[PDB]
Amino acid sequence: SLAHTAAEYMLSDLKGLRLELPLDRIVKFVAVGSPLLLMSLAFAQEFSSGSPISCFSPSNFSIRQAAYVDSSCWDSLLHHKQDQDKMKSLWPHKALPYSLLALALLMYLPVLLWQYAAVPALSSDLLFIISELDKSYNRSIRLVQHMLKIRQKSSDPYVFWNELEKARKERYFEFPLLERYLACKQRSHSLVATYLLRNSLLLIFTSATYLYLGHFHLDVFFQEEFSCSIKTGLLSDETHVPNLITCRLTSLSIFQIVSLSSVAIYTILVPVIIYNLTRLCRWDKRLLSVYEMLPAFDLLSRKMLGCPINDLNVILLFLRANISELISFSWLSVLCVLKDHNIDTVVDFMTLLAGLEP
Amino acid sequence: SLAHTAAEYMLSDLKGLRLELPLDRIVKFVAVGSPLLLMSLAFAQEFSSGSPISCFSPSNFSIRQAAYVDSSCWDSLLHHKQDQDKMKSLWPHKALPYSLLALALLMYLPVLLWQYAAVPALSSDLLFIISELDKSYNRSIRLVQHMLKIRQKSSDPYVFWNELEKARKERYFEFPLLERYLACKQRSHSLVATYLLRNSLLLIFTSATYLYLGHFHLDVFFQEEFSCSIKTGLLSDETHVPNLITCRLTSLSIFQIVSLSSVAIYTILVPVIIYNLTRLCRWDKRLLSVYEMLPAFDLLSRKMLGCPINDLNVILLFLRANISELISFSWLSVLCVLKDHNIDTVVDFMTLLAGLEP
Amino acid sequence: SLAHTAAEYMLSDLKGLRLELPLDRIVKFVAVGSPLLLMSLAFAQEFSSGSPISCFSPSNFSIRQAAYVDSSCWDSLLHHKQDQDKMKSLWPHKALPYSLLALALLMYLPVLLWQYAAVPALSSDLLFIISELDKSYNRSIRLVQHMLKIRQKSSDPYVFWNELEKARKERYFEFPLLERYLACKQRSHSLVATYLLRNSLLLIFTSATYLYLGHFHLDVFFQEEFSCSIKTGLLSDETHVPNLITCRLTSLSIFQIVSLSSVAIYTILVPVIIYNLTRLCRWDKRLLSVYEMLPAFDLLSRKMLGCPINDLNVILLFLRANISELISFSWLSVLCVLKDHNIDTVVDFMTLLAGLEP
Amino acid sequence: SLAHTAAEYMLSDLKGLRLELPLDRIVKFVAVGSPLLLMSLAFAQEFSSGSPISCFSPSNFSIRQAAYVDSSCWDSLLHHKQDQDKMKSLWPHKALPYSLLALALLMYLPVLLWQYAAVPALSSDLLFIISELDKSYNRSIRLVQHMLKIRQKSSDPYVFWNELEKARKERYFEFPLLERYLACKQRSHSLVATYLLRNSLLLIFTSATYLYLGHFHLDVFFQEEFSCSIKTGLLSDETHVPNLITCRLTSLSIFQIVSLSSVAIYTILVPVIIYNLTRLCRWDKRLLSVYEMLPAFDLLSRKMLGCPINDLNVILLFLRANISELISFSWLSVLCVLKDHNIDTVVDFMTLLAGLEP
Amino acid sequence: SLAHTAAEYMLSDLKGLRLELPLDRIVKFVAVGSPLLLMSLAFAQEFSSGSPISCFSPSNFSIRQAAYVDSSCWDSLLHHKQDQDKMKSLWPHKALPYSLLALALLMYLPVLLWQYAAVPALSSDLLFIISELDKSYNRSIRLVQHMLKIRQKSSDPYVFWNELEKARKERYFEFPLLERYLACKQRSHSLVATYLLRNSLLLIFTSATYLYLGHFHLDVFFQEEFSCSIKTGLLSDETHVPNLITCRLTSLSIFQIVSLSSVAIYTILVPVIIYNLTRLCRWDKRLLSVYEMLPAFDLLSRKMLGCPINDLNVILLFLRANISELISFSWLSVLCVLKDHNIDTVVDFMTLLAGLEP
Repeated sequence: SLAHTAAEYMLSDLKGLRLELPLDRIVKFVAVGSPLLLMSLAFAQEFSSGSPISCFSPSNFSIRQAAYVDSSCWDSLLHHKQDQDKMKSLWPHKALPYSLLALALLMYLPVLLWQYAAVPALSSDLLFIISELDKSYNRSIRLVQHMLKIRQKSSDPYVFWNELEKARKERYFEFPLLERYLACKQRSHSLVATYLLRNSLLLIFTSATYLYLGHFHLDVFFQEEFSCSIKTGLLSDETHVPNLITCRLTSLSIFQIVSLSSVAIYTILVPVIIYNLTRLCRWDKRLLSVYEMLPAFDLLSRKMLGCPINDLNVILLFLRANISELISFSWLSVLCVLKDHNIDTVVDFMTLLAGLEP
Repeated sequence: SLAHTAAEYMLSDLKGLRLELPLDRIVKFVAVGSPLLLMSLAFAQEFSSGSPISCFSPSNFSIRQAAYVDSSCWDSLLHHKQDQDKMKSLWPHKALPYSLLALALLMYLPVLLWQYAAVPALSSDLLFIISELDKSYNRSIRLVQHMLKIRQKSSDPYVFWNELEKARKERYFEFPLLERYLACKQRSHSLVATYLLRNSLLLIFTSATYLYLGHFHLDVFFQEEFSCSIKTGLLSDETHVPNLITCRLTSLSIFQIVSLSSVAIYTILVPVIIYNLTRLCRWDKRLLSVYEMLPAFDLLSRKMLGCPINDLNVILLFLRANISELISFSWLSVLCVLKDHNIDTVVDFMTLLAGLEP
Repeated sequence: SLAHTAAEYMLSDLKGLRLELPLDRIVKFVAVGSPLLLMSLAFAQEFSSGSPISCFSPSNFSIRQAAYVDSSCWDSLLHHKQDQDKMKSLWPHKALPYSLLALALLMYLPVLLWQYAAVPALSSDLLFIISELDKSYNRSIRLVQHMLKIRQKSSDPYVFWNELEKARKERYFEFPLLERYLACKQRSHSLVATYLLRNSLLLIFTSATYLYLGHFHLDVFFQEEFSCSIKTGLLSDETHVPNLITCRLTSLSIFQIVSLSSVAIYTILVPVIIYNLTRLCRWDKRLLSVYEMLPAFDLLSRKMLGCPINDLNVILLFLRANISELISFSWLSVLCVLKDHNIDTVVDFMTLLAGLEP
Repeated sequence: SLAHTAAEYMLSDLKGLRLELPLDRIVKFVAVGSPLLLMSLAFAQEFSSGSPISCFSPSNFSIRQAAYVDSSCWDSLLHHKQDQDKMKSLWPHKALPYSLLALALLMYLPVLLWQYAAVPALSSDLLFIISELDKSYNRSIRLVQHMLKIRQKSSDPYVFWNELEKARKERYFEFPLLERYLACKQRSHSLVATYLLRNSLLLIFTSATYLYLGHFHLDVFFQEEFSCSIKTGLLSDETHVPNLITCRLTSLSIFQIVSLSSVAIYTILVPVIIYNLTRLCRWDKRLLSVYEMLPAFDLLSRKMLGCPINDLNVILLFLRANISELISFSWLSVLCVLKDHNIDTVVDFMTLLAGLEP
Repeated sequence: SLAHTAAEYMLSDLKGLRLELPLDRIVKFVAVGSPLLLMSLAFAQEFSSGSPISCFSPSNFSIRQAAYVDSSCWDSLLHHKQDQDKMKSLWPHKALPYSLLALALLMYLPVLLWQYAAVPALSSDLLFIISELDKSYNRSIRLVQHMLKIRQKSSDPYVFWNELEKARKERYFEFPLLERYLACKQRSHSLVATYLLRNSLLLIFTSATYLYLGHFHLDVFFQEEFSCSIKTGLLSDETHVPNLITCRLTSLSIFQIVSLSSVAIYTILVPVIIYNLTRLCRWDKRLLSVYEMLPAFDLLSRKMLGCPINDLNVILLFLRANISELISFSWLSVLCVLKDHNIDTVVDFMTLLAGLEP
């Protein structure tokens, strides 16, 4: 089947960066491979259909004449009802595999759009910001370790409340380039639009699938028998039956099961995309408490104001997923004992200096 | 068959950590691959079914008419019993492969939940704790070897009973960061809930399988013949039999064997998951005797009090499985001659110093 | 099928250079693999045709005589209409796979032409220009860093407005070979012609496909029945039917669907190639503002005059796609905070010196 | 067939240790792969069965009626003997492949039990003991080479009979940790039980196979013809034969040959497992003569007393198989010229010092 | 089919040298793989022939008798025309795949001849000449850089017109071995004959293909019906038809299409080989202007006189294709600004010294 090769080529799982969130990957997998799995199950493996149509031809007919009768009604699915002559067609039965392949191809467009229009710029931003952030370790322990060593040599105001301004507001404790980079990227609105487009396309395609199933299916759903006509052409001047009644659709059960599964999977999938869309509607301040003390990480939490729909929100969203790679997968994560500014001033008297690598 | 590919993709057997216990791996294997094996055996290989239904049509019928009769009763499995007209359906015979595939997919959900919601945090905790514990070797032999060297130079109270406090309660013999990490992690209850959910989902799915087999099977279990109707539509105005009696289900034996195997395997599997759940209901103190003397390992055995349902219990459970990697796969394991505090005070007069690497 | 192997061999995705733009790659993929996919779908997988023709032979005929009748009409598709004796042929039905393969082979010619007649010279140009451009980093920060260090030691005209000529017009700040290379290559018109030929060939082939579909198809499009003759030779002296009426074409639906898909895909593809052609009709000056200050990059923006149809335009087009490799994927890209010469004179007081690697 | 994949996955042939004896590997191979080979031969390759049942239906019957008769008797194997109405079933003919697969799966349980419950502890023991034993080379040639160098400088009692106590009972010639390890593991009885269970399970499964073949086979062994009934249901009110006599089992020869091969292979296999069990009933003292002189190897031969059913016996059994890896695959093995304590005292005057590496 | 394996084995695309020109590779590909592709298309994939002959046997005949009639006429293709008894044979229909395979094998002979009789000597010459030529870089910039450094220190005749003879005619500026090698190789005529043979063989084989198609085809081209005889032997004394008229050739369309494609492809291919032959009829002096100034490259352009049919012509032809490998893929190619000896004397005042690697 073409489903196996289609799943092999498309939907197949810099140099270290994570440019896709896990939930987006799960959504893409279950939205692209599901129609391929349905197509593979419906027209291969278990249910060897043989012919999808059976005909009750007269016993006078030969084998080849019966084959002609049953071969010319599969490609001309028309119920010649006696109710004038409203010849209802049953084309979805013939078109189902085409529709499944088309849906599988359609669901892959937002992935390509994201990969082509948003990955490179986001990768550049992530690389620059990570390279600037990894310099923040030896700037609070290799620079502010002469804070407690001096603390024991004096008492109160001029040893721990008048030195946090002469040292924090110092040249080696400042990141002027990164602050400007973040301020400029907060104004931008380019990469935030690709996210919204990528989610809205999936919503629109789900709506189109619902419309297709509700308009074309759900009408020929309990119909398994139709009467055709053979003498509608050059065979009209022949002595045989004008209505070859009772052609039976053999694969109606597969039709119904595929339709129901297609409805259920996308109904389950709908709220996840809405949650993904709403992820960008708020400023995430879960760990802002520990960020505002570190030198470089203070700028990340400083610029959380106004409308949260910006490029900075997307950059932060993709940065928290990469902040656990190998080097920030350290003291930063180990700083879980510092979440319990009066008490906060004295609580860090042990942890920061004891978190050193050696 | 799709069973081979499904087993190839799913259920297919950081950088050194063991994040899954062997019993969980065995349970997952025998709970996911068993329905796939049943599906592969039932509808391939040995028993080439051909058609799952046979019909005794009149000899007047042609070959194509007999094919029509036997093709229109497989998709319309309805026993037209004379007992009004309670047309009992035999749909499980047609739905069995669907059900097996659905069960195989359903049993894979807890694995994904564990891999997505609990693996990263547990990996971080394990990495930090292992890195902190590996420093405990050169802190009891490279720090307390001037304990027996001094012991021979003096006698009793001030050489082996008044020095175990000036040296044990010393700066280089203390781990203040790890103690706080463990104290804070004992309060947490986040990673303990994923374990319980992962086991309870398997229990619930087993219960659902029992309900499905007891309600839909076990009724059509000894029934192998049914009488159908063909003149229930456009063929009603025709001169042939109005009850095509004795349609025989050819694959009844496979049905029965698959049902019995499905019952037996999960009945055997049930108590293992309960044992896995109850593993977390107690404080495991098997080797606490040897832990309480080592500097860093004393903290692990100190915090064993109160309710055992914590994050510390899960972390300890996963730590004992990794404590035999390559470096703790040493003296710690070799300390099996120290399990036989009066006698304990003097028993270690040989082993600890003789366990040195050179 | 041959479609799978054809897609495997052709259309299968120095040492670092990008010699093909992403849009060209997408166009080539969707223009070459689409007929192969149509051929694979139409004559394999889902629709097992069997025989593409059915015949209603008399019941007196044997099985072998009926096979003879239906086999001698597939290779002699001629409608013996009674309207003199205008025997209309239906050869496109027989020729469709041949035509699809021919179209797939035809669409691959411009790719070969570009790969054989334009890749090596462009690669040489790109290598030389990139090697010359990578020397521009340590010529504005390692050469003009004694510009602000001197700026604080003096005031105005002779420290920042009379030194930008004694240093910019200096031997170490000049690239005389690269300027001559660019001036000579602006006059050339060789590699610019291959681009135009590569696009025009695709346009011409699309026009030919439209002509083929409009002349040969669209006439036999709703015709599914034709009456043939068998007694047109050595069988003329025999007692059987002189017009074997009602031969039916079984695969008419596949014919129609393939024709419609072929029309739609190329109609969608047409404007992209026109956009690619018009990309070369203008001087792209998006980032010329930041180019004119850097030493080596000033020459690239200086030579933007006159007719834009040159070799320099193509070289620049392929250079902007490679300017983000690993080393220019640096300060150059990070210089996004310098896009907001009065203000421009003083705005760069921070960024250029702060963009240093250490 | 599933036999090929089953043999590929299971039964498929630290970092240097040998944790399985060759005889155990041979037994496992010939006990697991033999039923798989029988299944592959019986139901594939050479003997293409087609249908395992043939029926002599009346000539009045149609093709489909004959197919119905022969299809409804394979799933209802019941001999309607006239001798009341003892309908003997012939279900083993239908169940043979299931039984072969079940036996192949059953024979794999002891392998899993050994791999899961005994391999890690034995690996730890072997690693520690090998690391301790590899230190014994430079302790009898690099420590007792000042024994013959001094021997030529003196005469008799105080040069070769009064120095073998001041040097053998010396600190550098003692292994106090390994002696305690061996003394403690001689008391243990944990890993010795897994060996016995692994062998007893194979014996029990062989007994079960014998019971199965003697009870269910050997009764339907020379029976190839049975008379069935079709009018035992909804077909009872029909005019045709009430006893469709002479259904013939086509594959009786394969049945007999498979049964005989299954009997013979396991009958041949039985004594090997008994020999493996009895291997642990004695203290192996084949090379104890040369062990008792080497410093570290003296402890291995010292602790051979009392009941031989211990953990030390299993450890020694697995140690002799690994004592020829690369480094003990040396002088130890080359010491075959020292097997011919009066003569023994003087015989080693050449070999030990001449066995040096340079 | 054997076509796939034949294309896999033959026609499948030192250590750096290019011993085949691109046009020769294209010609070989399109001349060898084209008959293989035609054979694959004609007798596989799309057009499943079944039987290439159909017979209109009398209805009295059985199925086996009709099979006998149609099986004994495929191997005895003889038209028993009534026009004496000129039994025309139609053997090309039966021989077409043999002929295609033979043509594919025949077209591969010149490739083998070139690979066996000309590749090694040409490789040796190319290696020696390239190794001698790569020494020419540090002999005009590392040897004649004291030409402009001295030029500024003097004026005219004895600084730039009397020093170009004392330095150019110097020992370190001479290549006496390479000149003798080229002078000797210009006299040789061995490797030039293999080129001519390789092209003439292809021309002769194309002529043979034309003769074969014009003599054996083109006569049985519109003939699709022939009358055979069966009573031409032991069946002559039987009561049935003496002329089994109207045997029909089913695959006539494939015959015609294959013949036309074979004609067209080789007609298109003919002029390319003539162009390849005429490539050696002239001295290529496109870049001789820049060659005559470089020390070692002067000898290459000096020896261009007399008849151009030599070994030197072939060596130069294969040398220009390799002159862009990695090291001559440098200044030599970059010297494109020096093509615009009065002006030539002064034009090189910039480029040669500025083309240095650092």
